[PDB]
Amino acid sequence: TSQVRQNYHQDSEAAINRQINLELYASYVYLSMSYYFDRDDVALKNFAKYFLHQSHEEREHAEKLMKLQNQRGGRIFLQDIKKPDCDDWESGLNAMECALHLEKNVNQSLLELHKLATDKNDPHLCDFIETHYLNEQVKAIKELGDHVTNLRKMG
Amino acid sequence: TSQVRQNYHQDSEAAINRQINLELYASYVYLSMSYYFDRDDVALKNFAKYFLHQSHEEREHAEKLMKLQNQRGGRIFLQDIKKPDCDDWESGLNAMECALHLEKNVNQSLLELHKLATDKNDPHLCDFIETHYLNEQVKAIKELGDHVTNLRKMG
Amino acid sequence: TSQVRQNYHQDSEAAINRQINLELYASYVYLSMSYYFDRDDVALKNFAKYFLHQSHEEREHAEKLMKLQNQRGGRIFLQDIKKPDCDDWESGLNAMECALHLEKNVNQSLLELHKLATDKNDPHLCDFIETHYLNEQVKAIKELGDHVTNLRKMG
Amino acid sequence: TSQVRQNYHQDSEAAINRQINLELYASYVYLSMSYYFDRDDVALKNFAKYFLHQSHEEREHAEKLMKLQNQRGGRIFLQDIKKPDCDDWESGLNAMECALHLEKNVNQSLLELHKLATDKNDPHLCDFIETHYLNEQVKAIKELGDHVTNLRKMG
Amino acid sequence: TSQVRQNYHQDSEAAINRQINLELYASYVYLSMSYYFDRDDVALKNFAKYFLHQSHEEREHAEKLMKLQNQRGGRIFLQDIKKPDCDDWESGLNAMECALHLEKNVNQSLLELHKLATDKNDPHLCDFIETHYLNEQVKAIKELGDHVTNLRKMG
Amino acid sequence: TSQVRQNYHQDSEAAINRQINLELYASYVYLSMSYYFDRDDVALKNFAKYFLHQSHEEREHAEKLMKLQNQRGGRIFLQDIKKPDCDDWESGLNAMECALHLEKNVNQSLLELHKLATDKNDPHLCDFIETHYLNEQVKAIKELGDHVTNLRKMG
Repeated sequence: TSQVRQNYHQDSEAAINRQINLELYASYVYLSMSYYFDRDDVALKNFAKYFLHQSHEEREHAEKLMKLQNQRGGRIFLQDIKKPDCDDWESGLNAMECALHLEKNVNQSLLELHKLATDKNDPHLCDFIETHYLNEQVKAIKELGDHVTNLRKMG
Repeated sequence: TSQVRQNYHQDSEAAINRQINLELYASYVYLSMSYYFDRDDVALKNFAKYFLHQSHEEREHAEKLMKLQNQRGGRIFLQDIKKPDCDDWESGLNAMECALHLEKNVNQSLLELHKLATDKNDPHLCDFIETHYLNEQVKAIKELGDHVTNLRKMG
Repeated sequence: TSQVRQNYHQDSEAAINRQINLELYASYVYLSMSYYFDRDDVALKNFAKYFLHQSHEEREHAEKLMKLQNQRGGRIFLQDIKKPDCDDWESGLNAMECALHLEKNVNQSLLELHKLATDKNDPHLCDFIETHYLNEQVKAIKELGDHVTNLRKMG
Repeated sequence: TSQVRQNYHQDSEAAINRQINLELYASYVYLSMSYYFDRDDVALKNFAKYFLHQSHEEREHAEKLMKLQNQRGGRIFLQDIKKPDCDDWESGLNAMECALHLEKNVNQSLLELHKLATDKNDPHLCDFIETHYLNEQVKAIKELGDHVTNLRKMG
Repeated sequence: TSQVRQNYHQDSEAAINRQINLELYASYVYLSMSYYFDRDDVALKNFAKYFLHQSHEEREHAEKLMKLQNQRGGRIFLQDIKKPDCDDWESGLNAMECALHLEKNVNQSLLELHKLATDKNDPHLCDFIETHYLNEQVKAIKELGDHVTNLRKMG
Repeated sequence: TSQVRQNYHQDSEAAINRQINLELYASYVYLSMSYYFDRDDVALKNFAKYFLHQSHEEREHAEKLMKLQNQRGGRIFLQDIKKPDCDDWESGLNAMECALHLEKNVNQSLLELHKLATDKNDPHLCDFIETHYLNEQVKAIKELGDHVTNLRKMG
């Protein structure tokens, strides 16, 4: 048992490891999109530059959950990172609409992690999710949702 | 159903609309006070300048709840704004003491809105009230409460 | 009777109160439009930013008529502010065309207020409307009228 | 009853006074350590300068709970501050390891105060502990814990 | 016996420890006054800011006697710090008049400590009290004495 | 067939995809080391900061081979990224010595890719490996090799 470990439960530890894998899988899906629009027969460089910055910010989210794991006295266990589902995309609208399906699966998983910390009476872990994760998932879904609107009215 | 709507309940939506009406009613009560002290037979211009800034800050609170309504996928419904209860005030003490009765009705209504979000398991809506609304209602009541003290000493 | 009251008629006083209510109703119609274009399925942020500045300038017009009421020795009487007529708008053209119908009702009401001050021989009240209100209603109608033209060409 | 007192319970008031005494006892334990390493036969001035800054920061924590007591309408009751348990320390490792035992007793007591505010439905008092106290009890224990590691490696 | 200890008597050592306790008791009496005037029904913030700076300067006096104890080869022994005598004060005059009774008990105790060092032929300890302590007790009593005068002529 | 594709062979294409997977596997091994030295019972923060910068530079190597794939008219195919072999490390010497075993497997694989481009007569692909990859693998192995020497002298 670690010397810094206090009010920290084995079930909350295992669920922080599943969230680290899910942020590393999303950083590697935005990387596959950024080099689709970089091709010669696609050639949209405003989308290629947009998803490359989304890939660098999803890695900073994972490193922030790894720093918390050590800071509370837990042990990190890393797993494989699966390849994305889709090799090539139809258009720039089909990519924004699947990037929206992804952010809603990441937000959904942060909500059961908050319901787990509340049931185990872990005040520090609840305030870390609210202060950091939950507020940008609402700003990101709102920003992707109104790109999907503008790209449908251009056909 | 909106494309950005997730973990958002119809009862929490209707209660954000009642709080928007209550912030717009308070911005219009502080406006009626600012032009009472601007009269010729009252002529207190430190109170006229004080309540005019309180009227501009109460609308920024309402516009912040309107931006949240759209950001979570809800629909805003606006109602009438009633006229205040009092046309003219006795003195500068009677105005500070009714401005204190008002801030305690606004704070009371934010507390049942927090108890509603907690019962519906809405982590994002709880942290938005705590981070923004509840801390400024405690600082405002404490500041109005010790003006009422200094104005009683002066008769 | 006030000590500053001179050449000021009871009928001109009551008509300045009806113009204050009509400027506060228009500031709250431009506020309802600004948060229509802020939705997820509308998502036009050049119109959302345009009507939010029109809402802040319509309240400075009302505060300027409240300062005149006190400065001439009259008493302000505030009424209810009714909800707008339309909850949601068809498009960005239908909003510019109703914002034009509104500015022509505000301009029409300033013309009966000028004909009243002229019949009561009130030189100061006539020059206050000409110098402030009437010149900005002609520039605003001319600017809204040629947005309606450009938005019809684009279909 | 105070004029600013709202949604504030007698049991939550008494527990804020016990936390003020516990922060003032810890500021006076770090003061006794800072002048142990300042002796002639000890003479470690990097430890003397380290614990003197920890003593000044523990008093700012107590003054922040005294300002909250007045701001919510409660009354402060001060008690005696006991002398520390240990007059002199064996080495610099024995002092870091007892300073770690202390921070875990301060953190443990903040967790029972959060469970009390949650049972009494006091949203403002919960967010004040999370935003201020709970996050640097975790940063402080993590920083003291890895000094204890480096000082064991050096014998 | 310390290696730096010279011309230093056991009776002069014990009396420097009683003066350290008396400076720490006075720093904690000025802290209780600073949060009396911070209440809602008292609300004098020029007195609250005045006694908070007097509390920070009384601790610097105690840390200066702790540095001297080590520098001459003596050993510090810390005791309990008793709670003040008075929980709440009548007015701002009753607080200035008790703060004057306190400074005259601190000054009286420095005079018996100077008579002890002179009887034991300790030149360094006499010049440390004269250069530091005795001149500031005469300036402080003179400054508190003429606040008590101005607050009586205001009733 | 792409419109930009010239003097580019299907065997050289498949071997650039295997090198992209091998750079992404190495960026994720240096990430697992950086959070080993960040633990509470390890607590070496000069090694934690060293391997975190090695993880960011291995990702820039992979993005540079992805940009070349598109620029020559090839198609990127991404695979899974395996978990590293070792969960925790014995010491700081055992980590430097395995980081050296890794750089020699990356350098070995770049040499078979240069022998393939030379056999297929692809001048552009040979000069891209020499100018970018091969010179940094010799500087990195030389720098890791003389850390392993200094860490053995210290036991």
